[PDB]
Amino acid sequence: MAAAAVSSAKRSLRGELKQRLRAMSAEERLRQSRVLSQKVIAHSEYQKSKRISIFLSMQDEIETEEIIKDIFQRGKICFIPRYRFQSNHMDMVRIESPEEISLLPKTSWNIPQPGEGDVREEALSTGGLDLIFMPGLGFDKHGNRLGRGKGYYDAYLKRCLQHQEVKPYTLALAFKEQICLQVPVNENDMKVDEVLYE
Ligand SMILES: [Mg+2]
Ligand SMILES: [Mg+2]
Ligand SMILES: [Mg+2]
Ligand SMILES: [Mg+2]
Ligand SMILES: [Mg+2]
Ligand SMILES: [Mg+2]
Ligand SMILES: [Mg+2]
Ligand SMILES: [Mg+2]
Ligand SMILES: [Mg+2]
Ligand SMILES: [Mg+2]
Ligand SMILES: [Mg+2]
Ligand SMILES: [Mg+2]
Ligand code: NI
Ligand code: NI
Ligand code: NI
Repeated sequence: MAAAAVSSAKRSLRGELKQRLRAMSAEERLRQSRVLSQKVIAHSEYQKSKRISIFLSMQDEIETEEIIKDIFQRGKICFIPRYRFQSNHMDMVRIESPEEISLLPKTSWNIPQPGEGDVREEALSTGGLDLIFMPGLGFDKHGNRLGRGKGYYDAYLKRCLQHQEVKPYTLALAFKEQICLQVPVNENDMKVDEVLYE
């Protein structure tokens, strides 16, 4: 019953967060995205990181395009999510340029990811990750994260705590609108090291 009461709060907050996000102008999204991009490029953990995981942005997410360009300009090794829609399973798969993203097939969420027969280098098979940019519907200032309900990123973060002597740095990119007072969590949810916004 306590488990269910947590899920209910998470579900209620998602709907509340999604309404706010849907109500944002396209040009305001692009604006905070530009503010976060510049903040990320200045960020010391980003500048030091050599192997990176970043997400490809949905319409209700901070746009990562300018970050991805910077990543490749600085010769960083770039990995992106490849979701296995059957379960809460994802890997991080290597892409070799920003332009490759444009030719990839898309999922039912209209997000690019290498297809089923496209054999990719997975981050955890070649040394893990220094830095993971974390998407999500909401974050609080304690680093608690509210995902979309599937727990892909919670599960993946636990996997990185195998393989890696030193865990990845986890950097969430959030609209000011996604910043919450209290994000409902259970013992299974994974905090992020830092939430960027403004
Ligand atoms: Mg690092
Ligand atoms: Mg956007
Ligand atoms: Mg699938
Ligand atoms: Mg992997
Ligand atoms: Mg390739
Ligand atoms: Mg496509
Ligand atoms: Mg996984
Ligand atoms: Mg709140
Ligand atoms: Mg979570
Ligand atoms: Mg937590
Ligand atoms: Mg923090
Ligand atoms: Mg701030
Ligand atoms: Ni897999
Ligand atoms: Ni190659
Ligand atoms: Ni608090």
